[PDB]
Amino acid sequence: YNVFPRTLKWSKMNLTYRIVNYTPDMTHSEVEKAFKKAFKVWSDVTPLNFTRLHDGIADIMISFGIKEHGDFYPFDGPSGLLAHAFPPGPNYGGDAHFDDDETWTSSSKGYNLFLVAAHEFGHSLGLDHSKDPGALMFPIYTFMLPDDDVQGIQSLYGPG
Amino acid sequence: YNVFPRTLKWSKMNLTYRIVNYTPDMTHSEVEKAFKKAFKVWSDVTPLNFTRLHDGIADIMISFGIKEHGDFYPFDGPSGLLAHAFPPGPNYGGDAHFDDDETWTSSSKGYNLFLVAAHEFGHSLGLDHSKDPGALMFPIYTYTFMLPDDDVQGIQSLYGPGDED
Ligand SMILES: CNC(=O)[C@@H](NC(=O)c1ccc(-c2ccc(NC(=O)c3cc4ccccc4o3)cc2)o1)C1CCCCC1
Ligand SMILES: [Ca+2]
Ligand SMILES: [Ca+2]
Ligand SMILES: [Ca+2]
Ligand SMILES: [Ca+2]
Ligand SMILES: [Ca+2]
Ligand SMILES: [Ca+2]
Ligand SMILES: [Zn+2]
Ligand SMILES: [Zn+2]
Ligand SMILES: [Zn+2]
Ligand SMILES: [Zn+2]
Repeated sequence: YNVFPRTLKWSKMNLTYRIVNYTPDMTHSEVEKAFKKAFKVWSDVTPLNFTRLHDGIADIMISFGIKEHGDFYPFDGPSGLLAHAFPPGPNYGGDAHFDDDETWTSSSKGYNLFLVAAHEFGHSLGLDHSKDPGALMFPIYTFMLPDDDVQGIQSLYGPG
Repeated sequence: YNVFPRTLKWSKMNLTYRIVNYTPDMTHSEVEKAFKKAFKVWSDVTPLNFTRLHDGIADIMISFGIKEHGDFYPFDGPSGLLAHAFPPGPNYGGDAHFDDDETWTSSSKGYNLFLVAAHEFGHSLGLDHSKDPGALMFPIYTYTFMLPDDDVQGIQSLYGPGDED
């Protein structure tokens, strides 16, 4: 028999990401900085490293989109699903999509992009949802990575 | 804190299924009996329970369709691909699609909906294809039922035996 193995985690410690498109809600600069920040969250506590490609195929393809945007996990206008990301793996694995019918903001007026991104980037790293309300990976939107997550990611990749 | 499951599988033992529409070939009753039986193949050897919803959103949506029907895998007219289903996961995860350009039957002539369904639902639960030419999860259709042991050992690695009697 065969089942569908899951890529529990990335093989390599060096990962590439590409920001394909941009929300109208923040400067390009602010966006790039929000993601660099969201990757630092997990690079700080693991051997993991993130470098950004400007073209071509990357391990973590980041995009913004609305409704149906090419994977049949369609978004839903404003409110509700803020974003989503695929677990570690080839092809689609690791990719992060952000519902561009939400208002992304580099602060509090809307959903802070960096916060949501850092959350999503755990899903890209193999992290599942947490039930600890203090955990970044808690499903509900609300910087120091909480021990709950530090333990979760380290359990996979180890410390730095 | 939580980490992703080693393999694709359902997080809960209680799963829901909905027959979204029906094929013209067989009656509503034949279609529901074939699917109920198809599900029982798998619940009989695991702790899984399958409940049917008449409307709404189930873990496993079942529908019949032709050519392009709402995903990346269009059907192709008669013969060729008979059907397919997606592995466990959100949205269309676990959903099974049957090509309505085929002839579906509860007998031998045509394609036996029960047998194809049994195989497809295997997919819905996280089984891929076997290499054993006598495994239910063998990719190629053959008419004949006792669930082969490669399939049993396959599903139990995923969800355990349930009650072993
Ligand atoms: C005509 N077109 C096809 O067949 C294409 N098939 C499909 O799309 C497809 C979907 C599901 C099946 C299928 C295959 C085997 C069985 N189980 C059994 O037939 C079975 C019955 C049985 C009874 C006792 C023990 C073991 C058993 O196994 C049940 C269903 O086939 C396929 C062809 C091959 C390449 C890809 C495209
Ligand atoms: Ca939304
Ligand atoms: Ca990718
Ligand atoms: Ca907007
Ligand atoms: Ca066909
Ligand atoms: Ca589904
Ligand atoms: Ca038909
Ligand atoms: Zn998407
Ligand atoms: Zn999440
Ligand atoms: Zn389909
Ligand atoms: Zn198959």
